[PDB]
Amino acid sequence: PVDAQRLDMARRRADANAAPQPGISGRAPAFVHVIAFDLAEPARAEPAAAREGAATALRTWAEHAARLHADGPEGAASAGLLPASLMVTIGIGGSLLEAMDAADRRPDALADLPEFATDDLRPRWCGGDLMLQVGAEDPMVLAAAVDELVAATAPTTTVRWSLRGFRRTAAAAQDPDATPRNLMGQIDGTANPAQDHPLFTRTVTAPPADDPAHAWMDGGSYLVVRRIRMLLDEWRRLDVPDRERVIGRHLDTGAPLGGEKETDPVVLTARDADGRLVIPEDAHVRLANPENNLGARMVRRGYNYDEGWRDDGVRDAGLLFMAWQGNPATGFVPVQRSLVEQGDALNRYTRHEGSALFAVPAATADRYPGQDLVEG
Amino acid sequence: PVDAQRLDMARRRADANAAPQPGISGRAPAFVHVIAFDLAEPARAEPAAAREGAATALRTWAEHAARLHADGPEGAASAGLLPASLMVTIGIGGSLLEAMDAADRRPDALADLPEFATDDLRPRWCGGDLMLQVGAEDPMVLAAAVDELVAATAPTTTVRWSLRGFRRTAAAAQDPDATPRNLMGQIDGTANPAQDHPLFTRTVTAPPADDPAHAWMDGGSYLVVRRIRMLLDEWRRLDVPDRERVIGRHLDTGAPLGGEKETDPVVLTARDADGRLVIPEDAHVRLANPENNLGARMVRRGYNYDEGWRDDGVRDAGLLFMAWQGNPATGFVPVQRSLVEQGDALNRYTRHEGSALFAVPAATADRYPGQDLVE
Ligand code: HEM
Ligand code: HEM
Repeated sequence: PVDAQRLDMARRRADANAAPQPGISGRAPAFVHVIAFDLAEPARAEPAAAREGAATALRTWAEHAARLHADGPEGAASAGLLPASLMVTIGIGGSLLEAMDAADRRPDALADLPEFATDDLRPRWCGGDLMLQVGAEDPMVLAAAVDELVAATAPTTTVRWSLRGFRRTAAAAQDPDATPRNLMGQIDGTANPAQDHPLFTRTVTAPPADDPAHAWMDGGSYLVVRRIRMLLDEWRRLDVPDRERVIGRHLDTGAPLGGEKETDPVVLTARDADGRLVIPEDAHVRLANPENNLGARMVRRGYNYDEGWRDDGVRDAGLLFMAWQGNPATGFVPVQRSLVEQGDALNRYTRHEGSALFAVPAATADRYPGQDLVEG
Repeated sequence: PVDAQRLDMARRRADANAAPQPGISGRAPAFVHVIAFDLAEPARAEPAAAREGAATALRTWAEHAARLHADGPEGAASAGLLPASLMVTIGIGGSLLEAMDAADRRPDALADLPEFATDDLRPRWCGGDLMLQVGAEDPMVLAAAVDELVAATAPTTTVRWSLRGFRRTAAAAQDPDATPRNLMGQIDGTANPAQDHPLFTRTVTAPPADDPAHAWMDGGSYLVVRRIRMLLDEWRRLDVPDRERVIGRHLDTGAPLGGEKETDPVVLTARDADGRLVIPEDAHVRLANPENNLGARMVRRGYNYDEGWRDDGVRDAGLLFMAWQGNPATGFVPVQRSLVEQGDALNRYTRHEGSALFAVPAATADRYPGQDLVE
């Protein structure tokens, strides 16, 4: 009975009608490949050519996504494989609008992210004119889809940066409904709004614009990507109770400190007999709580990444962090401000090395994502 | 019915007693992480310290391997996961013996690989004193096991290079028993000797040494690893028939050209009505055939890798090639010489960018791999 649950993600097709696009709601597949692209020159250097280039890329990816969602990848590489929940998300960067001389079409929510004091960003791992998020429950299905999509729009597009990520597969999960863990061992995702709830929808969806020139993003979502390296050598030096105090939750059960189940509320007022706070003043979940951030909320849909070791022998692995929200100004941005400015204990164990913001529009029946922008 | 088949690799434990070590025979898990290590510099520049460091690393990995095989990874990262066929292989490079001032313990089979004319090797991605091959049907189980093993022997060891690879998962396979494909779309593994038969064992197993100094490798196997980049952009320009001519087999069925089924024997004498060879004179499978190589053969147990795009724009993806044999001189080496010297049609679509040779000793009772050598 759990056996069908364990096979379900590999067996089924994704819901291609998921809003605003696939890759946000629903069960997340075990594998992801996030790819940021720039428009190639000299098309990018002339606004009319850039608009034409954007149209070409966005339409082409939308056409292939339709076929991939319905039939899977074309190649022999994916022959004999099940659909594996293959899903394609298409996004647009603020710099695309700049290249098209279309700053008047740029919603306030697409403003560049602030610099933060803890940033350790590599410029070539940041930003991008365009984005594909490709996901699947199988890495061969995924690689075939990725190669197809990237080759389809060459040479009008060029890859700027990309990163592959994973979670545990449903097939190897004792409970395929359990929330996934990250490479620090932590259950990661608990506080996300439930998939049922209207709260999920309110959290990820952009409210209608007051300016009609910005309305192409009505019903869309914004994605903030952060490539966050984990300092696992330093992390391993900590005993379990200290690791738990960095976050504010138990490692084994995922329960808040002071609680007993993963789903128990995080009680931030709880004190010991001697007056000490049970969850420390610098605990991650204390500083990230919506109540500490003017009500700010997001859906975190991240993946683990493992890129081995760098030339100095330091581990290059971490969290491919992905936050979805209707407006970064009331989602990622204030929360990240709190983590940085209020001294999140997790700061000392992490390094943000890549970053991007993308607008992910909703497209009607017979249109491609961004068609309202490019043809408007 | 096939449902249980699809779940089996994720559900089961690996056979910890597989010979000479796990990771060579048996069903291969969907994920691999190959890690090459060097002794750290305190340990390495003095033979007495190097011998101590080698014993420490090999014993520790063996102890952890036993626990991993039995109960899975310790860490919370793999909590709530099934065993996923987790398996650990431990290997030794010739350079370890040099560091230990034990060069005369190196069997002939551990001699450095030749340079080949097509080599495009980056030094940072070649060699190593020591090797771990860690495999599992799940990437989270794999990553937890890897983090445990690498941490266990730090700082006596340091990572020199590593590469992660994948195959299709059993869970997503229409037929979990079908042979896996590579990123060029080709069925890959067909001509490997069958596992339940004498030829497989003769092919992978080092025969007993003439001299006690080399007996530590009796019954072991040798791994040749090659990181082979595929020129996939160039490959895509070819139509299907021309792709098939590069290899000598059909893409859809995996049959030899001229045949109907994957398992049909290759007919290297066949010609068409024009007098044209059915399998091209430079087809990969023609040049790689044991009878073009005085009987040389090997067991190929490779994985696909995907490392995105380099700064120069090139797609960094391909085949993590892994050949197992009792002696590289009667396996990988003479075959590679043929592919290079006779102009394999596949050469122009591939670049060998990393390479290593490791000795993988036979496991015994309550000893660790290499204990015969280090003690
Ligand atoms: C490698 C870096 C990070 C790690 C390991 C991490 C880990 C965690 C963990 C274990 C939890 C508790 C379980 C849960 O509710 O999901 C959590 C909660 C949370 N994190 Fe992070 N996180 C990281 C980065 C970030 C960043 C950059 C942000 C936003 C800017 C963020 C925002 C949040 C939020 C909003 C919660 C839920 C708070 C609540 O309402 O209880 N996290 N994180
Ligand atoms: C990216 C590089 C390579 C690719 C894509 C590739 C692919 C293939 C394919 C598709 C086959 C036919 C199916 C099979 O029998 O497995 C094959 C056969 C074979 N390959 Fe390769 N190969 C590569 C590199 C090598 C290298 C470097 C060697 C040895 C030095 C090698 C040795 C062999 C052998 C011995 C066979 C079986 C020949 C026979 O007895 O029929 N391959 N390879």
